Amino acid sequence: MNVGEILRHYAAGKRNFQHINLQEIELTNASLTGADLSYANLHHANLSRANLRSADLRNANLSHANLSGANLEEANLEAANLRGANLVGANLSGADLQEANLTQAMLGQTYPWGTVGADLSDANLEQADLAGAQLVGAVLDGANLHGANLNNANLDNAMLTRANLEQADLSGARTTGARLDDADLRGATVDPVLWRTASLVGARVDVDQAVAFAAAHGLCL
Amino acid sequence: INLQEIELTNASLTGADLSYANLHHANLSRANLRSADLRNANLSHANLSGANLEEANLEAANLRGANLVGANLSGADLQEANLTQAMLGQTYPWGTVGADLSDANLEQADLAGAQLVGAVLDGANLHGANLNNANLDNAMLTRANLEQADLSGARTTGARLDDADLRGATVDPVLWRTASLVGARVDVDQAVAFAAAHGLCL
Repeated sequence: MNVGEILRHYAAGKRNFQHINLQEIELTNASLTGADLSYANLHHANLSRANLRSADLRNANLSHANLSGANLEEANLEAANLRGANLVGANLSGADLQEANLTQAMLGQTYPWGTVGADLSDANLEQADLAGAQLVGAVLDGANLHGANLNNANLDNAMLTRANLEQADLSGARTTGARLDDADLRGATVDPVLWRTASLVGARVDVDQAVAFAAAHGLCL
Repeated sequence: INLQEIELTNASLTGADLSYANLHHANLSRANLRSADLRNANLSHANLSGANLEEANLEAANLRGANLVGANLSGADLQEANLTQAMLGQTYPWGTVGADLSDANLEQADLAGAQLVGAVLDGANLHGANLNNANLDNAMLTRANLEQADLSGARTTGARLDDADLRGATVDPVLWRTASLVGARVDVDQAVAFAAAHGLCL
């Protein structure tokens, strides 16, 4: 299936594209809201600025894809493979991404003139794998990363305020200038550097973690 | 013996056994009292500014309101002394001048309301000492034993407590945000308060 047809079928009103092969398709600025594209194959597909609001996308292959600036509001993406995808500036506000793969992925990018972060406000990221992902300046305000894997995640200038990070793995995570005000870090595994860098005014922490915060400032015990 | 109000400026009185004396308001400015037995002596409101007092046994002495600004007390036995309202330090327009209290034994001593601005208590023993509402602005309190001490209401802006030992002491949250504490030894309950002092919820 190619471009001139998948648009023709969307122009007719088809919403059932599940398991349909769509590798490397050119869909820049294409509007495809609501469409069931679950289990489909979008390996390396170009979806820059593609309006994909509330599209079913569970288990879909999206690795090494271009989704920068793409509207992904309320899209269901649980277990979808997004390894190495480009989401710099994309809006995934409130998307379901539980048990989804986001390793090596590009969510943020610092340019000389400023930082552009993808909007993940109140999004769901339970058991998600963002290991080695770059979330520079990414807006995760109010998101949920319960038990999520953030091993070696780049969180410079990220707004993780009001975030649920319980049972998360923030080891090797770069957290300079990261806002974690009123976050839930209970049970998470963070390096000592996080206690000295991320703003934690209001962060819910464990008794074990509070001491680690103190020991991270050179207090002997 | 009584020797109250006497004027011994720049006087050399080293090693003198002046125990149980009555030096109420005695001007002992710059008076060399090195290694002087002064235990249980009444020195309240006396002028001891600039006076050398190295290793002077001053235990149980009453120094309430005395002026020890710039005085040398390097290693004086002041355990269980009374030093309330004392002038141990002063911030002048050109700078702060504080008394040397290096390695001084202040065990169970009472410094309630004493002004220790810029005072050097490097490595001093202050076990169980009372520092209620004590002015510790820019005081050097490094390696100082502060076990079981009470620092409630104390002003600690710019105080250095690096390598100190605060285990057991009762301090206000403001201390955790104002004093340097690199290498300090604290409790589990204290280390949690240090985190609560910076805004973490439990």
